Amino acid sequence: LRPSGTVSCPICMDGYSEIVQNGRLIVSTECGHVFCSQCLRDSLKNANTCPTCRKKINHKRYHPIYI
Amino acid sequence: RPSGTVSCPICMDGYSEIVQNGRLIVSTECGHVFCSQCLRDSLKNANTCPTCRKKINHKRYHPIYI
Ligand SMILES: [Zn+2]
Ligand SMILES: [Zn+2]
Ligand SMILES: [Zn+2]
Ligand SMILES: [Zn+2]
Repeated sequence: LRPSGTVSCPICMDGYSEIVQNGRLIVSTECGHVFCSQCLRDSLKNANTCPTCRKKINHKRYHPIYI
Repeated sequence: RPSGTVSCPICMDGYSEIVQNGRLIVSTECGHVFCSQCLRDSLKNANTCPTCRKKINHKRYHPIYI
C-alpha cells in the first residue's frame, strides 16, 4: 500500500520514517520527483535521467558562445 | 596568445581554425574557453574543467527538509 499524501521512495519502497531512521535523506529532483538519497544516488551512477520521468537531470556546465 | 585571443588550450587551434571545420567555441561556467570538440572529449571520462579542475557536472537533485 501507498496511501496518498505519504512521502516514500518509489525504488526501495520505504516510508518517511524508515528512510530517516538509518541516516538517509528525502531528496527531490528538479522535475519534482521524490526519492531517498541512497536510491537516487545509486541510480544516477549509471544514468543522467530521473527514475520516475526519465527527464535528464544532469547539467554539464558549459555552452557555446557566439563571439 | 595575447589577451583577447580566442583559442583552445587543448588542440591549440585558434578561432578561425575552430570555426572553419565545424566546431563551436564554448565556455565552462567558471569562464574557461575551449573548442566544442576538445571539451566534449575531455568530459567523456571525466567531469572537471580541463583548465581549473572545478566540477562542471550539475546533477539536478537536492535534499528536502520535511
Ligand atoms: Zn529508496
Ligand atoms: Zn522526474
Ligand atoms: Zn580544441
Ligand atoms: Zn574552469
